[PDB]
Amino acid sequence: VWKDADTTLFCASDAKAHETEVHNVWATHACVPTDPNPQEIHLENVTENFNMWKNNMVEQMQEDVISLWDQSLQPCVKLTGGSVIKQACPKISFDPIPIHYCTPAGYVILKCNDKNFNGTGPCKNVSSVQCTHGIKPVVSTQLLLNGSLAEEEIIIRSENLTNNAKTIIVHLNKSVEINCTRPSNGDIRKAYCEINGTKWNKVLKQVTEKLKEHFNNKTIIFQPPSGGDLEITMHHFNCRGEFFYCNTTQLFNNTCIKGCNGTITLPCKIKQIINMWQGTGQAMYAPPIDGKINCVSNITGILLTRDGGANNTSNETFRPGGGNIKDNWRSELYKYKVVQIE
Ligand SMILES: *[C@@H]1O[C@H](CO)[C@@H](O)[C@H](O)[C@H]1NC(C)=O
Ligand SMILES: *[C@@H]1O[C@H](CO)[C@@H](O)[C@H](O)[C@H]1NC(C)=O
Ligand SMILES: *[C@@H]1O[C@H](CO)[C@@H](O)[C@H](O)[C@H]1NC(C)=O
Ligand SMILES: *[C@@H]1O[C@H](CO)[C@@H](O)[C@H](O)[C@H]1NC(C)=O
Ligand SMILES: *[C@@H]1O[C@H](CO)[C@@H](O)[C@H](O)[C@H]1NC(C)=O
Ligand SMILES: *[C@@H]1O[C@H](CO)[C@@H](O)[C@H](O)[C@H]1NC(C)=O
Ligand SMILES: *[C@@H]1O[C@H](CO)[C@@H](O)[C@H](O)[C@H]1NC(C)=O
Ligand SMILES: *[C@@H]1O[C@H](CO)[C@@H](O)[C@H](O)[C@H]1NC(C)=O
Ligand SMILES: *[C@@H]1O[C@H](CO)[C@@H](O)[C@H](O)[C@H]1NC(C)=O
Ligand SMILES: *[C@@H]1O[C@H](CO)[C@@H](O)[C@H](O)[C@H]1NC(C)=O
Repeated sequence: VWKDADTTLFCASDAKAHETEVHNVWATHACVPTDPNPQEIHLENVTENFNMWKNNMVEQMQEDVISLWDQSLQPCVKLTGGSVIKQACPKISFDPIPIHYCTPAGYVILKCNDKNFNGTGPCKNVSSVQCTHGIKPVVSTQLLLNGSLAEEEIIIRSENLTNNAKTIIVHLNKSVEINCTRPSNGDIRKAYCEINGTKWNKVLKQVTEKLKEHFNNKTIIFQPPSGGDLEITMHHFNCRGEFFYCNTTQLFNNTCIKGCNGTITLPCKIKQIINMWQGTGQAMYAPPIDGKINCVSNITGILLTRDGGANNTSNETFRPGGGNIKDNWRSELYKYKVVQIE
C-alpha cells in the first residue's frame, strides 16, 4: 500500500565511459547503470489518479537537463543578469541519450498503461516500476522530437483546455520524420528541414479532427506564432551541437488540411547568438562546424497555444509553440507518478 509522495529521484543510463559526447559524459558521472532485468508488476484491479500537470518528476528532469546543459554547452560569451562571462567555446560532440528516472528505496513509480490516458484522472491499468523508460532530453520548441508515440489515438493534453493560456500538448500516434541539413557546400548558417508533405498533412488533418472533438466541432485554424523571441516563433532545436531555428509556417498550412503532397522544405538558420532556453539570458557560440550537418528526427508531438477571446466566433485558432521546456518532459512523464510505500 502507498500514498502519492515526492522524493529525490536518481537517474540510470547506458552512457559509455569512453565517449566524449556530452550526454554520455554527464550521465557517466551523474547516473548509475541501468538494470538489465527490471521489474514491472501489474497492480490487479487497482485504479490510481494521475495528474501530469502536477508531477514533481517533471521539475526534477528539468533540473537535470539544466545541469547537463550548464556543464556541457559553454558559449564563448554569456550575457546573464547584466554580467558578461567570457571563456573557451570548443566544438563538442552532442547527441542526446536516453535517461531513466528511478525511485530510491521505500518509493516506487506507478505507471498508467491506459492507452488513451489524457494525463489527468483515473487510470484503470496501473503497474509499478523502479525506473521510467529511457527518455532522451531533447530540447526543442513547437515540435517534440525523438519522443515516445501515443499507442492508440492521437491525444490532446492540457491542464485546462478552456483556459487559452494553458499549453496544449498534441501526442502523435505516428511519427513524421523531419530531416534537417546544413549542406557541406555560400552561407554556412543556411540550413533546411525536409518533411514528407503527404504524411505530415495527413497527420495534421487527424490532429485537426481530434481538436474538433474537444472544441464542439468548431472550425480549427492554424496560424503562425503571434510574436515573441525566435526560439518560440520558430522550431528551435540543437543538432550536433549547433542551434537551429526553422520557420514552420509551411507546416501549419490551413489549405492543405490543392496539389501540395510533395516535400515540405522549411528554411532554417543556425544561430551563434541565442536566448538560452534556461531563461537565464543570451549566449554566443562559435560558427558551425564544416561539412554536412544533419539530424533526422521523428516528430512525435506538437505544442500548441490556442487564441483567447474567440468564443463568439465559430473558429478556434491554434499556433505552434509551447511556452516551457518542462512541457517536453511532461510529454514523456505524464504516465508516471511517484508513491511512497508503507
Ligand atoms: C495493461 O497494460 C499492460 C502493459 O501495457 C498490457 O500488456 C495489458 O494488455 C493491460 N492489461 C489489462 C488488464 O488490460
Ligand atoms: C481528460 O480526462 C479527464 C477525465 O477525468 C477529464 O476530466 C479532462 O477534462 C480531460 N482533459 C482533456 C484535455 O481531455
Ligand atoms: C523514430 O520513429 C520510428 C518509427 O515510429 C521508430 O521506429 C524509431 O525508434 C524512432 N527513432 C528515434 C526515436 O530516434
Ligand atoms: C491515430 O489516431 C487517429 C485519431 O486520433 C486515428 O484515426 C488513427 O487510427 C490512429 N493511427 C494509428 C496508426 O494508430
Ligand atoms: C479553466 O479555465 C477556465 C477559463 O479560464 C476557467 O474559467 C476555469 O475556472 C478553469 N478551471 C480550473 C479547474 O481552473
Ligand atoms: C536527408 O536529406 C538529404 C537531402 O537534402 C539527403 O541527403 C538524405 O539522404 C536525407 N536523409 C533521409 C534519411 O531521408
Ligand atoms: C511521403 O510518403 C508517401 C507514402 O505515404 C510517399 O508516397 C511519398 O513519396 C512521400 N512524399 C515525399 C515527397 O516525401
Ligand atoms: C516564416 O516564413 C514566412 C514565409 O516565408 C514568413 O513570412 C514569416 O515571417 C517567417 N516567420 C518567421 C518567424 O521568420
Ligand atoms: C500551402 O500549400 C500550398 C501548396 O499548394 C501553397 O500554395 C501555400 O504557399 C502554402 N502555404 C504556406 C506554405 O504557408
Ligand atoms: C533524433 O535521434 C536520431 C537518432 O538517434 C538522431 O540522429 C537525431 O539527431 C535526433 N534528433 C535530435 C534533435 O536530437
